[PDB]
Order: sequence, then C-alpha cells, then structure tokens
Amino acid sequence: AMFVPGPYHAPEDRWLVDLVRGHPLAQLASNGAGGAAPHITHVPIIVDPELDGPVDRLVGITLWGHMNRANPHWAALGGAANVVATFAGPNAYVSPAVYRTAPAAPTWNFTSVQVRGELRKVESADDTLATVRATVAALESRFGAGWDMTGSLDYFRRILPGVGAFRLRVAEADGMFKLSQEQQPAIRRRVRHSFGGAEATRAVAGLMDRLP
Amino acid sequence: GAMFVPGPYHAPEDRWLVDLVRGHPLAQLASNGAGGAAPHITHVPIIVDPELDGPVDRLVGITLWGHMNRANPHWAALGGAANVVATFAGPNAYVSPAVYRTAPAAPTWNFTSVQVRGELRKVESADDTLATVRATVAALESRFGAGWDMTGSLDYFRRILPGVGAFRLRVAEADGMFKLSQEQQPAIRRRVRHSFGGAEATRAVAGLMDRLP
Ligand code: HEM
Ligand code: HEM
Repeated sequence: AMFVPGPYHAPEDRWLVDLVRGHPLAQLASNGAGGAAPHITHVPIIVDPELDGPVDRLVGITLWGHMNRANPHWAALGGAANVVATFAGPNAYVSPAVYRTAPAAPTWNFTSVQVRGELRKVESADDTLATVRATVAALESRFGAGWDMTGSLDYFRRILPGVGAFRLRVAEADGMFKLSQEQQPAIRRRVRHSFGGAEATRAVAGLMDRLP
Repeated sequence: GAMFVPGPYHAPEDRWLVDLVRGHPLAQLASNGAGGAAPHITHVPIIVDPELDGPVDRLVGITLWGHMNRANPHWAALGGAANVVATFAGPNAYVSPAVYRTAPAAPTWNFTSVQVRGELRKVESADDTLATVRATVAALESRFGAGWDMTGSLDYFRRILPGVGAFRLRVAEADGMFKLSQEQQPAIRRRVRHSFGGAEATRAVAGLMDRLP
C-alpha cells in the first residue's frame, strides 16, 4: 500500500488510469535479496489493449510491460514477484511567495500512481511481439507523429529475443494528487494562477482547475 | 552493478549525476516490503549535504539529507539501518521514428535517471530535524522558488516540526542512466536534438543532447 493523505485522493478512480496513460515510463520496483535495496527499472507500461470500453478503475485489470531480458532485474524477479510500478505525472515546486500569506512553509505539488501485484513473465514469442506492438500503438498515438510500424515488423521480430515482456495483474492501486488541497480556497487559487503563467507548471494548473 | 545502464547511456562525467540530483530533488525512496510484499515507495525531497565545500563532482561518499512524514508507514518500516535506493528522474521525452526519418526503426523514450544506494540513518533530534527542513528551503527556494524569505516563518517551522521524519543517506553506490539517442547514427542524433529544440516540453532533453561530447 501507498500512504496518501485524505486531501490528496483523486476525486474519481479514472484520474489514476489517466495518469498511467499519460506517463507510461514507470519505475518498476521489486525487493532486493538478502536485505539489499530494491531493484528499480524505468519501463514502458500500458493498460491491456484488449480492454474495449471506458477503463475507469486500475484494480482488476492487467498492465502490459517490457524490459531488457539482459537487465539483471529480469533474473531477480523470478516467478511470482510482488512488485510496485510507480507512474509520475505533472509536478512543481510551491514557493510560499505565491501564497502572499505568513507564516508558511514551501512544498512540492506532484502526482503519482502506485500499482501493486504479481508480475508474470511472458515467454511466448507471439505474446512478446503483441506487447511491443501494443506499446507502439498506444505511445505513438499519444506522444508521437503518426509513424506506421508496418514496415518495421520484420525488424521487431529480428530484435525480439532481447525483450522481457510481462503482465502485471493490479491487486492494489493508490494515487497521490498533491495539489494544494490542504490550503484555504483563496490560496489554492493563487497557486493555480501562478502555475498558469509558464509551460513547466501549466499541466499542474490544469489538474488543480479540475478539482471539485 | 545495482542499476542496469547500457554502455552508450553512461554519463560523460560524474558531475552529470550530481547535476540531476540538484535539478530534481523530489526523489522516489524505495525500501523492501516485509515478507515478500512489494517495496515501499515515497516521494521525498532530498538535497546534497549543505555543509559540503569544494566542487561536488561525485555522489559516492557524500551524505544526502531528506525528510518524510512520520505518519507515513514507510517511516516505521525503515527501522534501523535500512538499505534504500533513492531514484531521481530528470528530463525525458518519447522518441517517434517519424523524427529519425529512417526505416526500419522502433520508438524509444529518452530519459535521465540517477539511482543512489546506501543505508538510511534517521535523525531523531529536533535540532537536526529543524536543520534538515531549513537547509531544504535554502537549497530549493533559491533554485525553484520566487524569492520567498523564510525569516518570518522560522518559529512557525518549529511550531509544526514533530511530523517531520528527517534522515541522512550516505551514498555507497551511484548509477546514472542518460538515455539520449547515443545508440543512433550521428546524423539521426542531430535530427532528434533539432526536433526536441522546437518545443519547450522537450528543450531540456535537447540541452543534455547538445552537451554530449
Ligand atoms: C514504443 C515504445 C517503446 C519504449 C518506450 C521502449 C522502451 C524500452 C526501455 C526503457 C527498455 C529498457 C528497459 C531496461 O532497462 O531493462 C527497452 C528495452 C528493449 N526494448 Fe523496448 N520500447 C519500446 C518499443 C519497443 C519495440 C517496438 C521493440 C521491438 C522489438 C523493442 C525492443 C526492445 C529490446 C530488444 C529491448 C532490450 C534492449 C535493447 O536491445 O535495445 N522495444 N525498451
Ligand atoms: C522546501 C521544500 C519542501 C518540500 C519540497 C517538502 C516536501 C515534503 C513532502 C513530499 C512530504 C511528504 C513525504 C511523505 O509522503 O512521507 C513532506 C512532509 C512534511 N514536511 Fe516537508 N517539504 C519542504 C519543506 C518543509 C519545511 C520547511 C517544513 C517545516 C517544518 C516541512 C514540514 C513537513 C512536515 C511536518 C511533513 C509531514 C507531513 C505534513 O505535515 O505535510 N517541510 N514534505
């Protein structure tokens, strides 16, 4: 489980799915053997592409991911590893200068999703190639420029042996939406207004604008 | 090696890892879950030892300062001398093969990461807790802030202090992923760098690519 103070809960389950879709390069964590620090790999993870219809909740759905099979994290997972995948969205430092109140302390507004469950390794070549093609389809659509993978499928197949594809059955899903909900209404407005004025912070202002 | 980093994605200089830690202080702190559970992950503000003089070129051997909420189960979970990783995530951008203008190809994600490992030591004294949060204001307000003066709030910090869980992390191992199209042919790296220079969202990635030898 993930610690999320009451005020930082998403208004709706759909916000956690939106952050996963918007920020697919997750930090995949699993336990380190013999009391060592956890293993951490940045990996591209998407929602099950076979899910037709609105996906409102992460709990009960399967995420699809891959990493490098030669990455020692792949061997360390073994068979039924309990893992967390952390998705990190828009974030910005909050200067109390923005509050125009006193006294105060600074903070950092940020967005995260933590999904936990059992990681199963894909061994099937068909399921592995489906994983990377669904990942092209999902990320090129949201982040890309209309690139057509069709002419590169032979190439995908040539490099496929190196792919460690996986499936993560989401047992638990938690979302930090730390967006100044602890402040009084006028101060939340001052913060939202200050973040509206620059590209680095507009995405945070966007989420703050959608709070009930 | 505790973090997997293909040879092409090694930083040019140890200083690049220190730069990313300074630029991206909101780290993800990870420690093992009890009895096969998944790791505990908390976003925590972390800075370089403010007492360091000289140029800081290497993370290994320096102490990082940070805090978290004592009310967070992760605080009780860390117990004594917990082995932890703190991951710092810098500039990043999806790479469309449309930018490469080459075939065949596969998309990728250019990103920067630093993973530091060592033993987390808790600070229990109020005087070391207070130092931790004051040092953190001085380091972050200067770099990310808008000229706020903490002077008027110094007693306020003491009046809201018990909830702070301050810690020290002596860096035993530091690894850095600088995934910035080094695997592509030079003409293609240039195409990605020029593409990423044409939008604010991707400019920081272009800037790192421009600083590669
Ligand atoms: C669509 C976007 C994609 C992204 C963001 C992406 C991202 C990544 C990342 C971050 C890793 C490294 C994980 C680790 O450190 O262990 C990786 C490894 C790998 N991916 Fe993907 N991938 C994508 C599509 C593909 C496709 C379509 C293929 C086709 C087969 C592929 C083949 C590989 C291979 C072979 C590796 C092992 C490392 C290597 O030889 O380059 N990826 N991918
Ligand atoms: C300068 C930038 C600062 C940042 C970016 C920052 C960030 C954070 C974050 C992310 C947490 C939550 C950690 C968790 O989930 O366990 C935290 C907790 C906390 N911080 Fe800070 N902090 C800052 C400065 C301060 C200062 C100056 C104080 C003064 C006492 C302070 C007091 C606290 C307290 C009491 C908590 C416990 C939970 C709460 O009451 O919000 N912080 N801080």
